[PDB]
Amino acid sequence: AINIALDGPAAAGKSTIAKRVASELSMIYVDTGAMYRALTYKYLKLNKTEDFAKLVDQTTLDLTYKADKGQCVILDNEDVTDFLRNNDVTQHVSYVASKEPVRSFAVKKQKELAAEKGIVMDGRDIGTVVLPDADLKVYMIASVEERAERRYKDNQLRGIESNFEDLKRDIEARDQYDMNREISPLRKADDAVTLDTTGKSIEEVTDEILAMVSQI
Ligand SMILES: Nc1ccn([C@@H]2O[C@H](COP(=O)(O)O)[C@@H](O)[C@H]2O)c(=O)n1
Repeated sequence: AINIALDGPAAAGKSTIAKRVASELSMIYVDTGAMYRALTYKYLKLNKTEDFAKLVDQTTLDLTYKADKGQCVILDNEDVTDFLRNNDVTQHVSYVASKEPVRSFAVKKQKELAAEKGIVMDGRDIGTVVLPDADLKVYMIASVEERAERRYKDNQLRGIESNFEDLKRDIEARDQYDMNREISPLRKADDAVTLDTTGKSIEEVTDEILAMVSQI
């Protein structure tokens, strides 16, 4: 029974890696970003309301998992899993995630999900705020250019055309906003281990994290 915190900037690979690791350790992967994006989706639907307390009050949000253990986001009884990226949500999520009522709502749900351990949770404030007692806290990093290029490649693959410069600029802007916001900004926990993903296979990084897991 262990919990693994995986924090890092945008397009750092986190979700990918978190899936593999969870798989190999027969654990469940929780993508917290999906939660903030779902709430941002609701925000857009509500004409970008500034009343986040009310938004959260009048919203139900559950994370569920399929056969392949893939995470599904159920917002107000609708599966919005496939509408949280490569669209306007990405451009507004940092702003919405900076709001107190939003973070309080999401964090409480995230802790409930990890109460019985067995969770590999990725995000920005997992090792610092959500799972301060996680058995392993990893802080994934890579250069903006590295991350931009990897996102670009992925996109071209997935059948999504994207402009490299825009991708890099948006990634930089999101990371900057997330690192400077007043509440639970993205930052390395004192007991976290830095892990550079640059020039490393999706497998290599998974192996490294597993290596650390075996030590505890
Ligand atoms: N644990 C988390 C996960 C995501 N977030 C917010 O959600 C956004 C989307 O994160 P992902 O790109 O990881 O999907 C981040 O840029 C950040 O603003 C957060 O503030 N804390």
